[PDB]
Amino acid sequence: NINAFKEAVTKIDRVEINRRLELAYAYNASIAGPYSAEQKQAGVVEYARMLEVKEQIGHVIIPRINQDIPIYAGSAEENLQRGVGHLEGTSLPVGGESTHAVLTAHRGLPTAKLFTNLDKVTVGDRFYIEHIGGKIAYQVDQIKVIAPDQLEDLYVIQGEDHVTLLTCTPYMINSHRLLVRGKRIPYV
Repeated sequence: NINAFKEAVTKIDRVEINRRLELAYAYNASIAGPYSAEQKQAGVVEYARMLEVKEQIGHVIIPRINQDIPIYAGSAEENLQRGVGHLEGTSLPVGGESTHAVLTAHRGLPTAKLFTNLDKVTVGDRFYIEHIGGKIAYQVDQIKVIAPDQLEDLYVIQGEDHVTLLTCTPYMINSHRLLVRGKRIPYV
């Protein structure tokens, strides 16, 4: 599955990756606000389309917790049951200045690890998004537990490239959301 996305990515043309990535970037620009309103909007359409079809965005590798979880567009349960749901209204995890991808995954499901261990992720820890365009790396710069009412941490920090691995916390209780935010680092 982390293969059936790797295989599905290789299997698709650079041009198509770019168009989708660029739809991702435009999606991100419109999230964040380089891209025209129309491409922004197309980016929104593509996200929405990715949303509609619960498209796999890729997968987030979190070395710390040995998680390599498929990311799907949308925080729909049907994604959250399968792996990481990219949070709607959130930058697609394609990196970029002023992208903030929020990748939500359950802090565990029955048998299913998912983000159950996100709490072990430690500032400085890295995690990576493999999206259709490749792997990008984040280093957690901020682990935050916030009430689930709090959105502010999930918005694009302009200038910044973040991906917050978002889960519910405390484990099991899920009162709060654990935001493990990675700041884009160079992928090595």
